[PDB]
Amino acid sequence: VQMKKCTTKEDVLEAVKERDVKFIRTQFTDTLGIIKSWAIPAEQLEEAFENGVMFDGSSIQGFTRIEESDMKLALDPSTFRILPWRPATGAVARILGDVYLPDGNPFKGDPRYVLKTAIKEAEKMGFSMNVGPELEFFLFKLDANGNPTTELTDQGGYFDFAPLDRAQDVRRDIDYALEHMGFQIEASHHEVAPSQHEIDFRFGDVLCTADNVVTFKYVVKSIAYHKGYYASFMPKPLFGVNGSGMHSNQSLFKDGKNVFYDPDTPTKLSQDAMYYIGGLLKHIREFTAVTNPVVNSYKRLVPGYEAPVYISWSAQNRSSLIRIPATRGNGTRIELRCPDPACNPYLAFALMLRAGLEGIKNKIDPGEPTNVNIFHLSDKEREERGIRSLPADLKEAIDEMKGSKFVKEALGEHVFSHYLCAKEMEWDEYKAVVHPWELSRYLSML
Amino acid sequence: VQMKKCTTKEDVLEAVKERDVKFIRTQFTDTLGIIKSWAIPAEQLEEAFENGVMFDGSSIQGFTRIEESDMKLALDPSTFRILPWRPATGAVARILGDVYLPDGNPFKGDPRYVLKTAIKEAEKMGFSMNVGPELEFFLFKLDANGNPTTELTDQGGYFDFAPLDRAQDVRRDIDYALEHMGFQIEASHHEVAPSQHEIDFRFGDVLCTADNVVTFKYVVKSIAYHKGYYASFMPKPLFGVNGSGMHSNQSLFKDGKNVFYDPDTPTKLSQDAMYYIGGLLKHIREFTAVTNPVVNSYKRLVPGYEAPVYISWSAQNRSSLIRIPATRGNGTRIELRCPDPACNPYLAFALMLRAGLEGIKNKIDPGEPTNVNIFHLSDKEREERGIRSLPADLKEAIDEMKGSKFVKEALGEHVFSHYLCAKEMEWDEYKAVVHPWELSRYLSML
Amino acid sequence: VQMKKCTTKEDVLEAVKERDVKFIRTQFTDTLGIIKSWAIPAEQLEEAFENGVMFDGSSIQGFTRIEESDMKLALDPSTFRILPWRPATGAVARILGDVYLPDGNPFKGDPRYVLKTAIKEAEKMGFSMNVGPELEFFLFKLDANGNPTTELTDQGGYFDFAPLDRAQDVRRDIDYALEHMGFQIEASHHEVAPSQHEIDFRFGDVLCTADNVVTFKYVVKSIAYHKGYYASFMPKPLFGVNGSGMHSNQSLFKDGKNVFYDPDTPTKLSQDAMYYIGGLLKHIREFTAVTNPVVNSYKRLVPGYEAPVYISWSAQNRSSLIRIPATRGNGTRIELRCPDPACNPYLAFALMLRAGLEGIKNKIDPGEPTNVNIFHLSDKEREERGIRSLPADLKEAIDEMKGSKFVKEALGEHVFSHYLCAKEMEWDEYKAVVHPWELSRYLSML
Amino acid sequence: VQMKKCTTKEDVLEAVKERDVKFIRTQFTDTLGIIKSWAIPAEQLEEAFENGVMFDGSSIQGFTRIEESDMKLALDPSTFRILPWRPATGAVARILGDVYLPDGNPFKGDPRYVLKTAIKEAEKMGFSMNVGPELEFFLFKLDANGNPTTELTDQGGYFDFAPLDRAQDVRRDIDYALEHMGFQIEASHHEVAPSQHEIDFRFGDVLCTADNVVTFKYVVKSIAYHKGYYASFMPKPLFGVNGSGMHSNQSLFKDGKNVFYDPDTPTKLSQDAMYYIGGLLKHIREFTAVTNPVVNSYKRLVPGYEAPVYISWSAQNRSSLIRIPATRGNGTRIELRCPDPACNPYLAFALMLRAGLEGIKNKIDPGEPTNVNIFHLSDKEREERGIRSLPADLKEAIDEMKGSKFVKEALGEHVFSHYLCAKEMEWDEYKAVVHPWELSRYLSML
Ligand SMILES: O=C(O)CCC(=O)C(=O)O
Ligand SMILES: O=C(O)CCC(=O)C(=O)O
Ligand SMILES: O=C(O)CCC(=O)C(=O)O
Ligand SMILES: O=C(O)CCC(=O)C(=O)O
Repeated sequence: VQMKKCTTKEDVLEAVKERDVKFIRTQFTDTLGIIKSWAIPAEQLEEAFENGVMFDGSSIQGFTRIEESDMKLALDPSTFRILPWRPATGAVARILGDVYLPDGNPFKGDPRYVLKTAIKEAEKMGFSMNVGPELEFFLFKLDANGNPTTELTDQGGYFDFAPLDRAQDVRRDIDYALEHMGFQIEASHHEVAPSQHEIDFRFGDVLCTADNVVTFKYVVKSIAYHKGYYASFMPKPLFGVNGSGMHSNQSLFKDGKNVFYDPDTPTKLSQDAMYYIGGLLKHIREFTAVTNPVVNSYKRLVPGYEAPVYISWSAQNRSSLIRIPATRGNGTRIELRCPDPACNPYLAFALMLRAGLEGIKNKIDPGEPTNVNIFHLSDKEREERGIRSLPADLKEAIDEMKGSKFVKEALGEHVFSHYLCAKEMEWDEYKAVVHPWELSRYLSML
Repeated sequence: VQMKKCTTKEDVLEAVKERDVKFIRTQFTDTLGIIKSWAIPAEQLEEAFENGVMFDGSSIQGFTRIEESDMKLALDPSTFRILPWRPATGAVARILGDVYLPDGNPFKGDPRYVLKTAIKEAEKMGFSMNVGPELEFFLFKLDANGNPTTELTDQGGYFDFAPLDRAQDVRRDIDYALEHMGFQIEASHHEVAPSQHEIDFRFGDVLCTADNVVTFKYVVKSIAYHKGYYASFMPKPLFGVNGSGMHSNQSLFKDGKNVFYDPDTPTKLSQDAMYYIGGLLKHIREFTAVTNPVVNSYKRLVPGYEAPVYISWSAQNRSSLIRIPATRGNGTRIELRCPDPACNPYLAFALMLRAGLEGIKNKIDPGEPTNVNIFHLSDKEREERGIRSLPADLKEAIDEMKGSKFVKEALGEHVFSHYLCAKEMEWDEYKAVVHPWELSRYLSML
Repeated sequence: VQMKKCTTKEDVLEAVKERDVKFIRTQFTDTLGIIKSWAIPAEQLEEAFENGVMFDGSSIQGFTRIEESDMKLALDPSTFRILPWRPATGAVARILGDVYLPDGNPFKGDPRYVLKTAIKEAEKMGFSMNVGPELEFFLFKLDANGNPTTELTDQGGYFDFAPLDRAQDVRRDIDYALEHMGFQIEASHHEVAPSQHEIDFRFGDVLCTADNVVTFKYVVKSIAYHKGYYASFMPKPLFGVNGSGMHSNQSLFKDGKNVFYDPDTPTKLSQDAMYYIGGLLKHIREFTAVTNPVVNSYKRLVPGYEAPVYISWSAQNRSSLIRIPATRGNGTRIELRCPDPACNPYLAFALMLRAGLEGIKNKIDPGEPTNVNIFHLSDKEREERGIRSLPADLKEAIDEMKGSKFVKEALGEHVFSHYLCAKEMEWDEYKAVVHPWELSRYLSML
Repeated sequence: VQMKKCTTKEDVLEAVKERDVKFIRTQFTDTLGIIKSWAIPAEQLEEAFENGVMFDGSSIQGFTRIEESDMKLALDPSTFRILPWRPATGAVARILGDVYLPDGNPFKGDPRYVLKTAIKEAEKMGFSMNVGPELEFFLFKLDANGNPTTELTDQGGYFDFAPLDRAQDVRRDIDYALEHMGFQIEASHHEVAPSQHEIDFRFGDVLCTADNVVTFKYVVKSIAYHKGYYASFMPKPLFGVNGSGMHSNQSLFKDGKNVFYDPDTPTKLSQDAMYYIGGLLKHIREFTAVTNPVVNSYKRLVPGYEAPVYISWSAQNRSSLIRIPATRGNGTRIELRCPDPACNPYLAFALMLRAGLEGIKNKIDPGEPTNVNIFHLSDKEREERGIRSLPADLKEAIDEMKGSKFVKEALGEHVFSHYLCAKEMEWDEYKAVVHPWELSRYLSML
């Protein structure tokens, strides 16, 4: 909206000049998926495009150590975007960058570098990945200090209207801001859980899509904050209601044609689509710790009637792990329903790409589709069907990822080790906490 | 104290007559270790000694189903005891009983029956078990309604005096009450954690010891309640301070001689003592779910510098799972340090007895003792020494117990299945709870 | 009072029988001077007198490690005393003990053992030390929960009467209790600071005197607690008013004669008295960390007009480190004014004894006495007189103690190392704290 | 911005006339680094440029005595700057000045005079100093009366975005104001600690740089105040989070060439750079009391994992005292990381310049660089490498500065004596305070 997407640094400089841009937010994503930002003046942008932007990486989790901590951000001109919630006079813009070592080599601990490596691996087989993510978030009230709470903003449900849904203005302003940041909005609605909302944007290439995921998260948070609300991408902030997931629709392309499409097959799906699904189902347990990164992710991913915890695929069944929407042609896609919006999109999308590529290369059969309600099935029926489960908690997923040579190869040694160390520290802190539930259950019994 | 221990029902009736006993609390222990009590008049005691006391078992957890729920309690006269905190005029007494089916057979789901079966198994090899348990409990404040809290009664530490320890009167009254119930007090002190106390009573035969454990728990709770306090036997009611365990000292006897003693050996320990330790260490993972029954038990049993989570044995080392106090002769005993006071003493003591008997029968070598501080060791050093760990949470211990044929054989099918079902329901409820820790950690990040 | 002091275990057993003693508090002092107590029944006292009382030493600070943590307390019958604030029916008594290793050897980390070693060293030269300590304490209010505060109980001053001093009843009950515990009270009064009081008891042999110091501290604390007050032995609980010290009057005896007395000298002081003063003045900097153990001790020991921070000796001058009261004959004594009631009396008295013995053995001249008000002197005047200062804070005293071979020899390796480690941890925690004084001084200015 | 930097008094008068400037804030820096300001009308500015501005120096700390207290401020036209937060109509401008005695001689107690003396000393050897300081500050809430607090404005961390960082508007307005006051902003971001922010401006000549440091501090404070916040340059306002330092990047120049650069050397550093580092490392202990002036500075400078307390140098290691950024050519610089923003920039920069000049003149070898994480090293490993430590507290640094003839020569007798006297009074007041930490630690124990 009102600003054509720049491709080169010259277009970025012209846009900075003509849109009265004064501050440039040089941005990158850390290992755990948190956006890292610092502001440089627009006068320094020409020097930043040539020499990079130097920063200390020892204060960034998963990055370099304190002994060798100097790092450089190489700005990507195509990611240049003006923030619409910032003032228009002396405008503020963001540029995403790639993290580099001072010797000119890319930082292998950069998640964007991991996604680029997965993209290069796909291109070596002639494949290009398109990802359409569906992010759910909660809008909660802020307290008197403007700090986040879990207080509900409405008691609405799925597709609710009227004053049952009380965030039409917030979703409207989010949609406007996203269109200003180059998003193509498709739909926006109230989700199943109270105060839960989904805003769908158009799919794109996987690198641009992961950039869009981190951008979408911080844009939604900023717009919610300026209206007096808090936007939460916690997987399960509230008990008893629906959690927030990130349904990941993915499609493969080769020579301009959708790889997953085959008009000759009765199901209109190619053998390569089945191989991609088989690789995803084979490897999903090994990087559930990445697609579902936090302890709360497994408060969302509990067996029940909501969470895609059962490893399976189907066409229309929404109780299966993998869903294949009936769209055919260039729109043929595979939806992974396990991940939540707390995951690092670069690492998660890279790992799904690598799992699908491994399935295609090794010709992994996905098995028979599960067309029944797996939630209504019992453990005996699921055991007879061979329907396995995702890791039940963060420790189990850490253990699954630790022994995975596939995840270690796909992520690189730095990302693998630092991610596992951070998750291990998080679980070790969590596992010692005496929760109020235990006091309510045991104190007056024991 | 003041009442000689009755052995026959005639002695019980004489004591009821001469001590003005009006109410008899017929008591038993349920599957999870909770004392179950109801009061009959002393006039009905003569009929209750011949026909038993009939009760409904469908309202007792782990007991019979609602279709066949009539149950009979067969009173054991040796357990007759007058409660000292109850009024002396129209005195109140308790009798423990064995649960029987209406057809005259013992209820196989009775934990006391399980312990008696373990005792019979030991006697078939000529062994008799003596157990000395060391129970820790917390003394918390009561609220305005007299309900339990976790509010500290003092900030004292181990062996603290003065007003640093603020429960000398409560411990004094508990000691008096326990001596009235036939306990032989050995020591009483403030424990390591704030508001934590240990009262040690003399060892005895394992059946009387388990009776003493349940009696001690409810006596401490009653005495604390009448002084305006709450006695908590929760394994870990507070974070950051010491949890409460139940160190289980056990000794075996045959022909009047301590089996674990051997004056000829350099370490003054018989080969049967080593076999008992080997069986305990081999099987302890399979009934950690019994010795540590609740979710909070594994908030106590965390790797660190306090909890005996590492499967090992030693003589003086208190970082080992099994300790051998230097007492020899008839006082030679083996101390298991994993269990907490929330466990069912009948099932726990029966399982330790059966594990030790399996070790003696199969000549299981316990391996080399670990004389170093295992807490100061790293995971690499513990892996090099082969030092295994106890189950990290209740789910892992449930899984370990489920596949154990030893635990299933020792407990019987009814106790095994009902205990596992109750623990599974407990963990399934716990695992879905969104804790305030997750809100504090993730809400303003995600 | 009413109970003649027992000397043998038979006398103790007779006193237990005839005074209805039911609970025995087996007591000892840890490395930092804190009384450690646990209660055994009086029925176990005969066995405890023969085999000792076993306890875990790993939970006691400065004691053994967790790998070899079994310890035995050898009860001292002469220390047997009935606590008067405890009920008379089912009376409670205390017995102090010596800590022994299980192999029958004394524990070298026991402070009582350190004092006994100092006594043996003095006896090898024919000397016996008598110590008269003068303890000051504060009387503060209890809060609603009965926890310590610093709220003043009165605004009185030195030797104040009327309702200016509001603790005549507390001092009266303390005096009664102390007389019941074998103390010979000499005087009791309100001290200089508000809510500050001094109760003087008769001197005695140094081992009995240190026993009396720890006994006095916990007796005063208990009596204050039962009247709704808190007795604080903090060196400096309040700023701007007088701190609490422990003036240590010491006298040496040989062949029944006071060593420090000489009727032929003009000052009526023997050369051995001057040698003792010289040794004390030479070594006092090396164990100031023992006589003044905590950080708050040096908030008392600040240069000013109250604290004896200047290393000097004199006869009547109370601004000197060492004061010689004009009493002569058998009452000739040397008063060390630096220590506070927070010190371990066993270690402190042992170190003063060893410093004086080193002065006598090495013939150390104490120099000229300082008969002027050293507080009114300037730093230049004190520098010309050669008047050195005590360590300014706990860190400086720790550093002085570290390099002292005299203190290491006098305390033994275990006590030296563990005491220094505890003090180092205490100072390392203290030195990082951002105090509210810094916020008041710097926040609005920097 | 919008006002070209004046060089002569004629340019200042023209700017005053054309910008409607009515009030001139004649400003100077006192001995401890606090800006001292008073307002004269712009009509008096022509007379002030000729005769100076008379003021009373007895009310300024570190300045003249009350007997001879008349002082004159000689205005520096190059420092003329219009304050942007003051009204534009009847504009308010500042002029920095040099403090002079009435006899026309410069006041030797003026810190700006000390820096000018250091500059003259450097120019006598042909050197010119360029300093780039990196200042960290905290943004705290104001109370109801607009007084400073320590209440956090956000819980963000290093390089945080979104509403995690809640001070983008404050940083934006600070950047605008600094650009108005002649600063060239380079970067601005949220720092590691919560509510902590860093704004980087371009380096310059050392005199202009120290002027910029004091200007930056009061500009940040004014802008924060007008938005309802408090800007704190306190070294360690909060415990457990990162403190605020002032990393001092310095470069030397001779004949237009960076002295520290040498293309022939393998490390691209001249021998003079090593000499400068050696002089800095040799003398840093002697003026740590200047670079770290307050008691709180050593609550920041504690051994740990954050503070540069270990005397060492390296290239990329951020655990070293001295860092050498990889920039070469004219950008070669040496970063001293010990100082905090509470220091007097004139005295601090003068002392770093003099230490480096002494290193160059005396050919002081800096030793081997320390390329390992010194924070992860133990005291034994640091002692084997000869890695010394900075003074642990303000008293130790005062004692180090007392015996330094280098600091006395570099600062002059007046500044040296008055600075030491002020620091001595500060420490003497601090050392007597009974802190609440001591009450929490000792009151219930002693
Ligand atoms: O309801 C929404 O999703 C926001 C868009 C909209 O329809 C509106 O502006 O009300
Ligand atoms: O302190 C205790 O353990 C209770 C027994 C006792 O010594 C007392 O009565 O005070
Ligand atoms: O005032 C005192 O020290 C207590 C003793 C006394 O004189 C009294 O009982 O009032
Ligand atoms: O965030 C900042 O450092 C302030 C500058 C900026 O980017 C803005 O105006 O938002």
